[PDB]
Amino acid sequence: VKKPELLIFDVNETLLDMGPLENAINESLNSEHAFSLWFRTLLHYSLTETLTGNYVDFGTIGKATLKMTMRKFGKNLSEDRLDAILGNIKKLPAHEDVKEGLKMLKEAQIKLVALSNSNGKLLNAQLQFAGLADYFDAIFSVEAVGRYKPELASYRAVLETMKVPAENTMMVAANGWDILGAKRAGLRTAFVAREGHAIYPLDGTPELEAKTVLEVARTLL
Amino acid sequence: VKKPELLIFDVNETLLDMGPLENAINESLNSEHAFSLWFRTLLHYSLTETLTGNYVDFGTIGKATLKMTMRKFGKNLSEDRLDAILGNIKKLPAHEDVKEGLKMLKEAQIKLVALSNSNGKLLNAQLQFAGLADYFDAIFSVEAVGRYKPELASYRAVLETMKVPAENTMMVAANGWDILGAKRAGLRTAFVAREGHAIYPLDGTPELEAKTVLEVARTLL
Repeated sequence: VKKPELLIFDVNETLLDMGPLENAINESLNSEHAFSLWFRTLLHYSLTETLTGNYVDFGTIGKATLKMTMRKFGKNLSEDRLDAILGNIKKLPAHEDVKEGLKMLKEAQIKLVALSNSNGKLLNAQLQFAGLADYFDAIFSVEAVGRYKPELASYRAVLETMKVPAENTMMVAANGWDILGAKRAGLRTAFVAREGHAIYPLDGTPELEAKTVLEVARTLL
Repeated sequence: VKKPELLIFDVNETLLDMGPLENAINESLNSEHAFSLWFRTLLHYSLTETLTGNYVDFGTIGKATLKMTMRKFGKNLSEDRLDAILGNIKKLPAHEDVKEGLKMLKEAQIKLVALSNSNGKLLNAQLQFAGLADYFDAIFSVEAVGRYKPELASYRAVLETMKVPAENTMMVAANGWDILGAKRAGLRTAFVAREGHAIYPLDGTPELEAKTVLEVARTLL
């Protein structure tokens, strides 16, 4: 297996453990499925904004979709409490396997960049809290392209900025849709089979599948 | 209020009761939230397909996204089972208020059209079964425009075809994103406040809010 010159990592879920946010939403709305439905609504409306020719920072869409989601569960939380629950987006620790995996990949002289739906400032706060900022040569926000993943221009902007062609770049994501987008932008793909995440069965099969970022690092080395 | 020259109706929720499909899924996966998560996942991947320069018929994405969703509820349904559950999409009855609402509007000499994410064949089958086909002068599928709602091109393709200007056309939809889409394409919006549907808080407020299609028809007349 040929080594990629450049690795692009999804941040939310792929690298960051959503637990603190997932638990805060699930227990405030009194359901294990509350977080899943909200996040999928957030991702849906993020793609709605892009297809309607508009951009809204991820945090803002998050708050709007959380207000919509809380009503389906019969709850009506105060704005103080919504802000407190969302605040957990900035306090997501790294998955236990990521730091070893990244250390291994950076040591093998592979360029490591992040590409997140989070706006520039949120992405910085997220990676500083988890202590992952120093592993990456560059951190790309969709603010820095105007359009949410998995729009093809998001991946291609990272390629042309890092001066690495598509065929020498591998996308690392825990999201079927992020695999699908990268794959259609010409990139190699590594799916991180984190709990409660599936491969998109309609031509969304990645080049590699592994259970942790460490496992992805090992398979490439 | 001004009487619109053209009314565009969302089909899958605004007119058709999802009951049979919602109950088939929630039973099979053993959760009252399984339908919500799956359908949101279906819509998410539909916009993912459009943003990655591809089209897949609505039925196919529904099956793929159901295989993804069932795993997240710890079930493993057989293909026979999946096809039986998904078969319900063709057997959705109209909401009680619809036929009376549509008749009232048709008598007022207002051009009525449907715009659905369902492919042409499926959309024809759905409206025949619900006995709603004869109420519409034309039925637009996203197949007949290449791109899923709420992409602005989908609504404008209806305006130009029906020879009606954007300001004389009103979109009727139970979906916050379908209101947002139509609003930003320059159309008038009527939100049908069906159970478990919210308005998108970020500039997604419609011109009219009513509870049934019948209530919409009464408000316009």
